[PDB]
Amino acid sequence: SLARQNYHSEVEAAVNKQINIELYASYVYLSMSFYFDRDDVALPNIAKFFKEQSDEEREHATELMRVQNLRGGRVVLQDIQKPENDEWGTALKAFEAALALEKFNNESLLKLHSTAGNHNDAHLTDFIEEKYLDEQVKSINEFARMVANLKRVGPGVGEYVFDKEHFS
Amino acid sequence: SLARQNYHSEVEAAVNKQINIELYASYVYLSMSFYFDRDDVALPNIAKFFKEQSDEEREHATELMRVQNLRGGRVVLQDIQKPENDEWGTALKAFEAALALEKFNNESLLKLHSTAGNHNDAHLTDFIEEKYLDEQVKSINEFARMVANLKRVGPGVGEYVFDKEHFS
Amino acid sequence: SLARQNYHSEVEAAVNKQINIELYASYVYLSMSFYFDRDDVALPNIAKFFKEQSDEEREHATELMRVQNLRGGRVVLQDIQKPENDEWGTALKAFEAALALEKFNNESLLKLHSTAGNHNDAHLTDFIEEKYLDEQVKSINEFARMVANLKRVGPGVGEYVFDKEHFS
Amino acid sequence: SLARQNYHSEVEAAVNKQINIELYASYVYLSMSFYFDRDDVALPNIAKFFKEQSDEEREHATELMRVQNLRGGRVVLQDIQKPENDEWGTALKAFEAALALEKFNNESLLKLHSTAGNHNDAHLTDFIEEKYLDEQVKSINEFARMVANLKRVGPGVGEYVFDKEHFS
Amino acid sequence: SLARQNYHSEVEAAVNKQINIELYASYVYLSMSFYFDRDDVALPNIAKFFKEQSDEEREHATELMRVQNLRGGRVVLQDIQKPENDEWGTALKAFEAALALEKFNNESLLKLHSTAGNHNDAHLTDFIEEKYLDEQVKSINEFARMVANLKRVGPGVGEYVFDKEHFS
Amino acid sequence: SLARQNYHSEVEAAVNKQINIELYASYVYLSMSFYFDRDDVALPNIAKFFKEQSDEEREHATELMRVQNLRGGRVVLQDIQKPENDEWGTALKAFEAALALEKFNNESLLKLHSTAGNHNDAHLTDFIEEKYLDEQVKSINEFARMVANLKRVGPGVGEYVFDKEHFS
Amino acid sequence: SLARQNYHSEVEAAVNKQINIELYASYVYLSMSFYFDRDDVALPNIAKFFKEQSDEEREHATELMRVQNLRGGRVVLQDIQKPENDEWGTALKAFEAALALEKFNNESLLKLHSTAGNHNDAHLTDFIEEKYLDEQVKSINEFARMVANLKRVGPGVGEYVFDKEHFS
Ligand SMILES: [Fe+3]
Ligand SMILES: [Fe+3]
Ligand SMILES: [Fe+3]
Ligand SMILES: [Fe+3]
Ligand SMILES: [Fe+3]
Ligand SMILES: [Fe+3]
Ligand SMILES: [Fe+3]
Repeated sequence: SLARQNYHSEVEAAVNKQINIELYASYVYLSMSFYFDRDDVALPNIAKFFKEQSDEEREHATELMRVQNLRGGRVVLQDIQKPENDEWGTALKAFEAALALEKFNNESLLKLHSTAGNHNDAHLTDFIEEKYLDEQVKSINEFARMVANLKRVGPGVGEYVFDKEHFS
Repeated sequence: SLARQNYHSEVEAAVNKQINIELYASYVYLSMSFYFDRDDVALPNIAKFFKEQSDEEREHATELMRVQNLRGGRVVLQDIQKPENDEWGTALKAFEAALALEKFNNESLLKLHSTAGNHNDAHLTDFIEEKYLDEQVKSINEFARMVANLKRVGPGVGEYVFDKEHFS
Repeated sequence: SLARQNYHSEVEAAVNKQINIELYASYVYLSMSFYFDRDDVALPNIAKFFKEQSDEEREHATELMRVQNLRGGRVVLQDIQKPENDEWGTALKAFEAALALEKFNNESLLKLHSTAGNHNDAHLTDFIEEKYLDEQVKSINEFARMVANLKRVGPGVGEYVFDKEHFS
Repeated sequence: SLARQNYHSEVEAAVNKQINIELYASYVYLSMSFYFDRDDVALPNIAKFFKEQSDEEREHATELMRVQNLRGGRVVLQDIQKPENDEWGTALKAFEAALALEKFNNESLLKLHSTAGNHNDAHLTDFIEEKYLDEQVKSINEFARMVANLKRVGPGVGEYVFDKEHFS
Repeated sequence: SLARQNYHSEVEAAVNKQINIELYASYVYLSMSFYFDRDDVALPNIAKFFKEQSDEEREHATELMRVQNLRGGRVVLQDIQKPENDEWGTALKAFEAALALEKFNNESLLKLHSTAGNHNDAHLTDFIEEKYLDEQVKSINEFARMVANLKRVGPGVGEYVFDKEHFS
Repeated sequence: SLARQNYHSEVEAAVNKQINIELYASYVYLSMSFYFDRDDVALPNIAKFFKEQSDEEREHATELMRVQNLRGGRVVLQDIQKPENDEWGTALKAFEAALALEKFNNESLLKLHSTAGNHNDAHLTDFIEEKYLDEQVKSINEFARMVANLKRVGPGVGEYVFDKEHFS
Repeated sequence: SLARQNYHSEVEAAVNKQINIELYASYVYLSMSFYFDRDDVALPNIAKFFKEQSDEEREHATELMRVQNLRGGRVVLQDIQKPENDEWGTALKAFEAALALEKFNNESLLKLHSTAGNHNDAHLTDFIEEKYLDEQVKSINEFARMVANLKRVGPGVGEYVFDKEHFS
């Protein structure tokens, strides 16, 4: 790359790893979406929410692919591992699994941020802070609040009311 | 003050005391707001309501600071004491505490009104009646009605439904 | 599923296989997009086109996930295999690879259609015909015409002119 | 908190300390506002300006209360100390006191930022930089320029002209 | 300065150095603009682009002059050195020279950023990150992509087509 | 140049000299602008005015670069010398220095005009008359009138009133 | 003429000569236009451009007829000589011929201007400067740039691309 400057080989590799983690998260949320779309689950606002989260994670991945090229690194893709489960249980259990995924995503981003800082990559630490770290804290908070509300409403009519009210 | 007329030193002091009581109430409602904003409480319409009540109490304080100057008294501020609790329990318990605060505010305003009347301050008794006493009766009634409804809906899904319906 | 009717296990499995093939095609086009986005390739209308094709293939996958649920089948996801290449060569070679992918997709869809027909699944043969087979013929034709034009314009200024004119 | 991640108890405590400092600054500016509102001071654009600054400092406090909750910390409020003065002297002396308050606020924010950095809290260092440090530099600069202009215009007609022109 | 706080003399000097580098870059792009405006070169969209880049570099300089004043440093200007060349050769050669200038500007900014960080200047590291480092990475990438396209189109009709298409 | 006609080498050289003088004037006004932007000077309408004057002088330079190319001459740039001062004293002293600069610019333009006339360059004498000599007379008149008004208003409140009123 | 004042017979004659030269140039461009309109040449944007240039030269002639009458001179017309060529070769050859015509027109205008100046005709020297000399310098520059671009693009596809792009 004619452009590459202050962009360490270790940071380039760490960006490729993070691209795969974001695509994995996109795939988990796609699975959760179509689980809540099942004819025997049928919580459509939850299903729609997880499809939107799947789309957001795919955009997290593509913006890292864009910055990889911007800095003169090379995008190297890996297999996207299928999610841990085919079925996600109650709304409460699924949102608990989503919270765990968001915290895993955050640990991964903080590791990437650390690697960038270790190599004095002021451009990429700022990029990760501005475009990833604040959104990730807001997402973890959102999922923690939804878990609190799913515990509050309980199973049955509460789950129905949550689906009808929480996303409108 | 070139303006001061029929404005008793005792009434001036009582207005300064009431300014501090209104600021204290503002601080209690700010505390209640951010308690309902907690990731493990997560009742956002209740949180928003208490922030609006905090703003209203701060306006109660500043309008008394304005009338203090209007009458040629001197504003003398005191420490704003922190609220009695850091945590406010169930929605029902928090609204019961808010009702008790509103009735305390009302007793304080009626005392101020009495002091003004004892000194034949027709301007300030009218000011307190028009701008404070009617609003305070309406606020106490509002909180009593919300306590009745929080008892009616009960804990769990009822608390969620109250948050989603009561403020829209 | 309370809904499932005239929907054979062999057809359900074939729909899950096709979902994976569509997600794979989405991943190939994402790879091609970011290759043409490289600072040493820099053909942005080609890059944008392949991102649009990536989005389209993901929609092909999610519409099969949707019809799986409509028929009372159960979505079962597999790993999304990384593409065969990290780098895709000239515009001509990349569009030739895309054409090969589209013909592979079409063979896969015709196999799924055959399996549906073997089980007298009149709903799913019509669904595949209406929503997949005509779009797939149009996509193969589009790619064949783009290959003809990339051969016509040749390398260098022709590739630049193709990028500037072909997607306007 | 189900959300809390990479958020040290020392940083949580430092955020609570800063919340109190912002509320204190809000109270100082409310005092200055009603001083310039006095019937024997009567500089209404200065009074309005300090009320706006009071409102801004309360927003500084509530945004730190919000980020405390976002990170899964727990808001702990303390008494809001009354300002050092009841009366604030000339416009020049009041704006000099305000400048000193702003520099105190800035030292406090840089201490909080240092504590966050010591614990590798990349989210909170970015939050403080983006939402606090640039605004604080601009506020100190604004107050320094207003002090320069209040020295330039001098007492009497200059103070009147400053009030009429500086906030238009 | 009544405002100056956490602003080291070494950082103040480094900001004055960067102001001169930005003005130098503005002058180089003004030279390149009027070279492409020559009656025997006559590539007017390239000329207009370099005039826009000259204007942008002057804005880079004036925003550093502004932050120098915001922090209570003192602007000290130096001679603006004339560019290395009076004539810039082919479009390809001129865009290669511009890419080298942008990478020089970036190394200079990263040095300024390092100096600020060495003095724990959280305000100025964030200012440089937010307003300089991402724009500088995007500019280097833009110039690298234009060099790739000028190699692709070749001399003669390709240069003409690039001028007519690349800036539209 | 295929275009060059009735364009003497002495006139071409004199245009290059005038381009440098205009860029020098631009740099002086940029210095004066950021001097009035200082936190201890803080006359923002004067600062804005000098920034506009800096922009105008840069346009004077670029229009001479344009006419150099129109006549088939060749732009040759020289170093832009830093201004005589880092600090410009009172508003009155700065405007007196600006007036001296404008009269210097005018003497320089009349010398260029004389050189053009000596070589019977009817095109360039008309160009200098139409685009430079009348605006230069109006600029000198503007600065003389501002000096008269800065003497009238005197130091202190007068300087503040001039800043607030003269550019509105 | 009751109007004639400071208008020498030599200047009147020189204006009649220049009217004929402008009409001649109009006829040359009409010829070039219909040459590019030929069924075996077929460059329609070049054809349209030369028709516009023919119209402009006729306007140059009629404005000199108008000023002849304004000054109380008498218009005396001569034969309009047919152009030097019936056919104008390549686009490059035609634009080189046009450039030579424009420089001839300019020599003629400067000789007219000299004659006017020799008779102290301040009105007519100003008229020629304002309405003829700057337009003529801009026209020569335009033709020189078009010759540079026609050399750049070369014969064949380049000539086609020039016709399609240069006049839109
Ligand atoms: Fe993510
Ligand atoms: Fe109240
Ligand atoms: Fe497909
Ligand atoms: Fe603050
Ligand atoms: Fe720059
Ligand atoms: Fe000038
Ligand atoms: Fe003419």
